[PDB]
Formats: sequence, C-alpha cells, structure tokens
Amino acid sequence: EEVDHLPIYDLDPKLEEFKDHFNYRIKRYLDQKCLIEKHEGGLEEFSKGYLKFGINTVDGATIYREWAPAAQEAQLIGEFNNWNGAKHKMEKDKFGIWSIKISHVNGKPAIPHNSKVKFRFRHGGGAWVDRIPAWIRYATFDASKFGAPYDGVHWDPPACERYVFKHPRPPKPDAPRIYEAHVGMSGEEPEVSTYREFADNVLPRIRANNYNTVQLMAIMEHSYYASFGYHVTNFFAVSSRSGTPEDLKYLVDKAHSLGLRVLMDVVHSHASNNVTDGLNGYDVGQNTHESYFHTGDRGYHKLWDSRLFNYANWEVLRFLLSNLRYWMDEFMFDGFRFDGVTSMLYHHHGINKGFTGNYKEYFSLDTDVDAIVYMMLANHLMHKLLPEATIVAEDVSGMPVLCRPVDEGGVGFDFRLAMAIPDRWIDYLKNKEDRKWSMSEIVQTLTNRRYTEKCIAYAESHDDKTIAFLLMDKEMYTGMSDLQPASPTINRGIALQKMIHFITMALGGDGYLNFMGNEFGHPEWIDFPREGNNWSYDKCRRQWSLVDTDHLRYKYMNAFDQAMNALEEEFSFLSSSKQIVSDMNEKDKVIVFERGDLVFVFNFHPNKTYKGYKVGCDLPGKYRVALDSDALVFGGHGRVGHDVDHFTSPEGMNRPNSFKVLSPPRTCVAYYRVD
Repeated sequence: EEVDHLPIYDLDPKLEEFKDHFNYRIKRYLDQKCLIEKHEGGLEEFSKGYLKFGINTVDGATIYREWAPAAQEAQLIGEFNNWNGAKHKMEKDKFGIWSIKISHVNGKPAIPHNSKVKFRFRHGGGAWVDRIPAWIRYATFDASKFGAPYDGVHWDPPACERYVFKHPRPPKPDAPRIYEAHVGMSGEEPEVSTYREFADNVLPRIRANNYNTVQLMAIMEHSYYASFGYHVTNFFAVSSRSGTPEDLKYLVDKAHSLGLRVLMDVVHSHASNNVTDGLNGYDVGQNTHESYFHTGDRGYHKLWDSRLFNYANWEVLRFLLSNLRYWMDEFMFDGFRFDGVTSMLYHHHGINKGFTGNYKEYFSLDTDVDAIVYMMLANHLMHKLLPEATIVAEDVSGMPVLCRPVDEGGVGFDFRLAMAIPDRWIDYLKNKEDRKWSMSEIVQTLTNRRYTEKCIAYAESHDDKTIAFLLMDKEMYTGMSDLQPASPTINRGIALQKMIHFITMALGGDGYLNFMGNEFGHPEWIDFPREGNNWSYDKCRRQWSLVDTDHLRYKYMNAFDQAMNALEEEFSFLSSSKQIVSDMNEKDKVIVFERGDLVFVFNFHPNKTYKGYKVGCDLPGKYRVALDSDALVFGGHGRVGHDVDHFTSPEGMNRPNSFKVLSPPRTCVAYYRVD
C-alpha cells in the first residue's frame, strides 16, 4: 500500500516513470523479508547461520552441518578420524541439510582446534568427492606440490590462544578519508607480508597521514594470490597466507586503538571457479535450486571466469547474510565495500558497457532484482546491527538510489566510489599535452554526479602505471634524489601529483580514497606473482624506504598528503554541500572554487605566474593561506606568503565578494577567512 509513493520519488521526479519496475522490486523485497521473518525469526536471527552451519560446539557435543541437497551420502572426514568418515556419517533432512552430532570424549571436543577437515560426499553413485566445508573459518596450504591444494581447518582456539578485543569501535567520522590497503603486498620485502606486520608498521603511517578509515582488501580467502582478493574460495575464512584469524583481530583492534575505522572488502558479486578449494566444488550438475549458483550462462561470469550466485535461493541468502554478520560481529569491522556491484545490478553485468545515464538502462528487464533484493536485505541488516556502519558500493554505472536508504526505496548503500575520476586523469596524462587540458572538462568529471547521494573520490586506485609514474616515468629512479636540484620534469611531476590529488579530494565528493603508496607518489606499478611474469614478487610490495629516506623527494608528496587530510579534518569541506565553481579560465589554465568555508585556487599553467588574480568568495573579511602546495616543506619554491593578508572587496548590489591572490604556475592554494 505505502509502496505507491516511495520517498525516492520526491528526491528524483524522473524515477516515477519506472513505477512498474519499483513496484516489482520493492514488493519482491517486502515478500522476501516477510518470508525470512515468518520462517527464520527475522534478518537478525537468519544471519546467525554460522552458529548453525559449519562446525560448532554445543553442550557435551560438536555439531557439524552442511547444505548439499545433490548428495545421497555424506560424512565428515579429517585428521581426527584418520580421514575415514565411516563412523562419522551424516544424515540429510528434507531441506537437503546434512547434520552430525559428535559426543565429547571426557568433556573434550572430538575435533581438535587447528586440525584439518573435509566434507566427504557421494553423488550419482560415483567415487567420494572431498570438499572444504562452505562455512570453514580457516583454510591453509602446503607450499609443496599443487600450491596448495587447500585444507579446511577447524578453527576454535583455546582461551589463551584467542585474541580478545580491547578497544571500542571509533565513532563515524563526518567524512570518510580512506586508506585502501592489501596486507600481503604491504611490506618492503618481495614476499607475502603478515597481518601483524601491517598492524605494527603500516597502521601508524595511515594515522600519521590523517586518514580516518582503512579499506582492507583481500581478507576473504582466495587461492589465487594474483586475484587481488577478488576471486573468493572460502567466504568465512581469513586469508591464511598473512596469518590466522587471531592475527586479523589484532590488526582491527590496533587500528581501533589509533582511532581508525576499518572496512573490509566484501566480494558477494561472484565466487572462484576453483573446484577443489572453493564453493564451485559443490556444483555436480544439479538444478540451480540445489546449488549456490545459477546454471548455464547466468551461472558464469565470462570476464572473471567465475561462478555467479543465485540470490533467490534460501540457503544462498542465509550464507551471504550470515557472512556479513560474521565479519561484523566476530572481527569488529565498522563496515564494508561491496565489490563488483555493477555486475550484481544487471544480467549483462555491465561488461564492456557503456552507460549513458538514460534511466531506461537502469530500470529494465536487464535489472537484476534478485541481487538488489539481497543488497537491500543486507543493508537493512547491517545498519540495524551497527547504525553507524559505512557500506560502500563499487558501481561504475551510476545506478540511481543505489545510495539511498532501504526505507526510502533505495538499495541502502552509504557511499559509491567515484569511478569515473581516475579515467579522466589517465587520458589527460597519457594522451593530452598540458596546453590542451580543459579546465571545464576537469570540473565536469569531478562535479557531474548525483547530489542526492554520497560518493568517495580518488585520483587513482589499484589496477597500472601510477599518476606519479605517468608524470615522471624513468626519471624517478635518479631524479628523486635531493642530492641534485630537481629537473624540470621532477618539478612538474611533484607539483601536478599534489594538484591532481587535491582537486580530486576537494571537488570530487563527500569522502576520499587513497591506495597504499600513492600518497607519496610510489613509483612503477603493481604486479602480482603470475605465470606471465614467472611468479615475480618484485612489484608485489611497498617501498617504504623511499618515503623514509630524507635525501629523497617522496617525503614532499607525503607531507602534502598529510597536510591535505589535516586540512579536511580542520575545515570539514568533504561533508559540506556548499560547492561553487566560480572560475574556469581556459586560456590561463585556472580553476577557482569554494568548498565549505575554503576558497581554492588551482593554476594548471606550465609557466605563468598570475599576480593580483581576482577570486570570488562568499563572506567578506580577511583571508590567508590555509594550505599552499608551493610551500618548501612540500618541495615547492616558496613563492606564496602564508602571513599575507588578503582583504575582500564587495561585488554586486557570480560571487558577492572577491579578493586578490598570487598564483604561481602548477600550484594549488586553499584560503580561509580569519575569525
């Protein structure tokens, strides 16, 4: 009844044209939520699946449950029964759920902590098929033959071997300033670094640079390291190559001790096609109703060579929804990024598309209502468990109401990534001479967004040449030493890196993201150990020594990043709806804008200094430098006086006031009004 007028219609009048689609979508959501409440005691109860599935201790007994309707026989095997499951046969209920209850022996659990287990089943009268339980919380590999392969590990450490959280979740910041990181490649050494090494060495740097949030990639277990965490095998398992689940808790608690929020990459967009180690091992040709995945084309993602979930399946909803609670409750995360949302939103998965902005592309028979219902239930659940959670969507398409609350009719995400921004910088840096850069085009890319929804801006992210390397290339290996004066190319590259980051932050959105190393213009690119590079770890690491060495110039880019984040912390401009681009000067290559209380002046001209350049502002009074890219501490030339007063003159009777500034070439300066 109330689904006749969704709040989203008042927010965007164009949406009402697609009332039929939203009618269908919202009713599907309501129906599914009602089913969950009727049969499973609500979303909060339904998402406690990990206390029911996998291996769990109960009074005097151990219970193991596994959903496998396609099997006719099933047993639990492991080191505990010498890999013979004859005395540990499971029984199958009418819903295709297999169970076994194993009595304690002298009050001791039958399956020792840190011991290997497998789900053993037979289908169609064939040989035993042995898989890792779908709800396993840890899975290890032996670096001798295969890889790998992986072993499911019962993780239930005794009291003195458990990590106990000491610190509370910090509060939700006014704007997320996000440091995106991958633990494995976070060390200096050409090796897989560990959770504890990241916590102890990298977390302090993140805090020192004034980030308030960590986006932690590659946590969900993945057998293929080069997948960057995207191709998940064991959804409930902390990736073992960097340590144990207790090591991850240590990392999260340490982040919290430093006042940092932690979000985890949630990959619910697909599953690895790895048959031996992952969920795909449960597909034995059965109907989709009896699988994690669709069948035929709908079951396969061509681009990711991966399997695609049937989001309408009861057990798939239990699995995924419980997975969210698992990470949130057990590991104390402050939220998540859902990766591959674009693929989830459409049956074509947005592959090599192509989105025009026409609403017909968003609301049609290509819209995946199954997946949207799941994400709606997910967002309703997560924000109920943790009201201050931040949930980010990775969506390139620009789907309307993706980031409006479920109660409005939206999908329920808090932020989307501003995924169009990095493409603009790449094209400009690779293909366009500095003199042909359009100031309006830069502004368009940064500002052409949905203003009823929040976004996280970033100049570059993982996936290859960095902005700094596009700017400076081979010259970085010699030119970054302060032992000789900077060349014109080094001076240009350092200047523009700061400017590109700063305009992206200030104009691009309502939050900011930076990938590990890019804050100081880390050289080269990221390359994981693959077959095509002969399993090299050379570019699968971070050269912290570059930023730690005082006789290098990376410190200059790092200092600016620190100051930029500190500036946001002081003035709160990311969380301000006041955004006015007052000057786009194509001839002079100048952009002037206001964000919140700050007036920003960007001079992209290669060589020209503008004395007494008139810039518009809102409030009259006395202005001074708030942040100056040309300061010597940021490796600039020190041409802009920080103690210089800039008095305003009245305008009118398109800004009401103005002052005059000095603007040297390739500089960005933010000015504030003196109280």
